[PDB]
Amino acid sequence: NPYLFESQRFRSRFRASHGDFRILERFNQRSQLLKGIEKYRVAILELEPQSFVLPHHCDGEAIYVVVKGQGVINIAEQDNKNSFNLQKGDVIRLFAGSNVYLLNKDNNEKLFVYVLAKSVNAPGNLQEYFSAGGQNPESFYRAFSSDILESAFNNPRDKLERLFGQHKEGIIIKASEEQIRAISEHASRSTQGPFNLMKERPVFESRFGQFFEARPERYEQLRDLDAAVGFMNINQGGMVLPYYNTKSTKLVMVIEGNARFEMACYQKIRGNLNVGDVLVIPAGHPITFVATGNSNLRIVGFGVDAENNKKNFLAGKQNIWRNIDREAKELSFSMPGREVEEIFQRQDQSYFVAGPE
Ligand SMILES: O=C(O)c1ccccc1O
Repeated sequence: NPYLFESQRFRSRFRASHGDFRILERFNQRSQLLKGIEKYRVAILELEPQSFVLPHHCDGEAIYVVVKGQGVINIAEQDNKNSFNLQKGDVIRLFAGSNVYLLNKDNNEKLFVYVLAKSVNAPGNLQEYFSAGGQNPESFYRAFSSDILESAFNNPRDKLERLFGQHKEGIIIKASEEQIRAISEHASRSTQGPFNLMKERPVFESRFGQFFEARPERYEQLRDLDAAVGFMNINQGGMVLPYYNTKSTKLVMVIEGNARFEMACYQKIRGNLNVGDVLVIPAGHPITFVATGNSNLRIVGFGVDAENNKKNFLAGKQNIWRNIDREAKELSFSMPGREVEEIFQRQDQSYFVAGPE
């Protein structure tokens, strides 16, 4: 499967000492049929307890989704400052060129952030510009002549030289309570910000699973990217009835449990998905997920071209076939209509059912 990007294809970019930040492969290079998502790049940013990513800004519109833990983020713009703290499931939209720094304010729990970002300069070409740092990573402030910086900051080429250079530790370093308590107090708000993935009722739900989806049609933050952050919660031993998306290519990744998937291309692409593995579900392709293991099945994913995207189910009480009449069913499968109608209808459940034990 060219759609299957295992967790091992996440390329850790910078020398990150405490935790690390990993960029997944370009979707188009592995097999040039994933070119609708060629401008899109997915990443996974990982923060150990009491860590801290140096303030930077990416060229490209981003979307942070918190998968594990909690922490504090700070978005800095030319004439605007905002400090939010996030829990599990919180989605927040990062705009291009905006400066950002994170921190794991938890002393035992770890910080996992599932990240989406679309290019703006060259299709897929994504770069992080670090205003902080020293030698690791370089600070773009060291790409300017000393007399330029000396004339910009009004400072001799000594204090600036010792400032932007004297810094050894990587992107993610350790923070301390005297720093955190102040940082988290800037974040402490009263009475755009983040929104949890369960801010809504499940778009679809059964006694065996739930599906939450943040949509551009509701959340303004998502209208620019035309992206939807759906979250699919399958219960132990359960499954999603085979369905397909109308126009949205999804970039889905397992965050809890082991998922067994099958999908039509019609080549039958099958596989197993562990936590951290990425699967791409292009638009129109049917697919099903099954919880395989003692654990549950929680699995999150971004969706591009999200506006007006529906889900059409191919089985269950509410599938597309009820909206196809009897005679068309006869011509379709070359059997009596009341006979195939009694095949499609003897599943009383609609979206999530019991997977094969
Ligand atoms: O197929 C989807 O639309 C989807 C969206 C978000 C998470 C998991 C998913 O399968």
